[PDB]
Amino acid sequence: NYMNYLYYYQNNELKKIDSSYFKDKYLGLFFGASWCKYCVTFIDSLNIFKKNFPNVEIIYIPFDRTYQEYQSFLKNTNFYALPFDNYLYICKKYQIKNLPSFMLITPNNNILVKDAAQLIKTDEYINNLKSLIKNYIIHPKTFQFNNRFFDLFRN
Repeated sequence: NYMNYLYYYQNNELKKIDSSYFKDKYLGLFFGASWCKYCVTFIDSLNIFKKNFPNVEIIYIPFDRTYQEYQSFLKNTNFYALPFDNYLYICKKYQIKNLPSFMLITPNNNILVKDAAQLIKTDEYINNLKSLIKNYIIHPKTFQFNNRFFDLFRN
């Protein structure tokens, strides 16, 4: 069993969502931490991104020291998030240097834009990205129990 639930805040309650919800969706993997000053700044770029690409689900991959930092971060954003844990193995799989990082993922787990944090910080990208998404043709992929995250995060 791997990564059965993700989490979010709604109605002043911490809530869970079955990870099967994310099947067949484009994803934006946001690696960050509440203690990382540039990660907090990056939220402003992510919010512009989301309005222009509303079908992309933003997922917070956390590197907070404490659970209470994590809860604060989840509350102040409205993002979905992995459960609070140690995710350095995800950094290792994709050879992630620093925080913040932001990867765009297609519905079959293939990477659309690996270095998307630097792209969306140029603040002049919407037109190329829209044509990129238009021109990249996707072959769907099924996963057991409609859970894509073992393939995405583990070997």
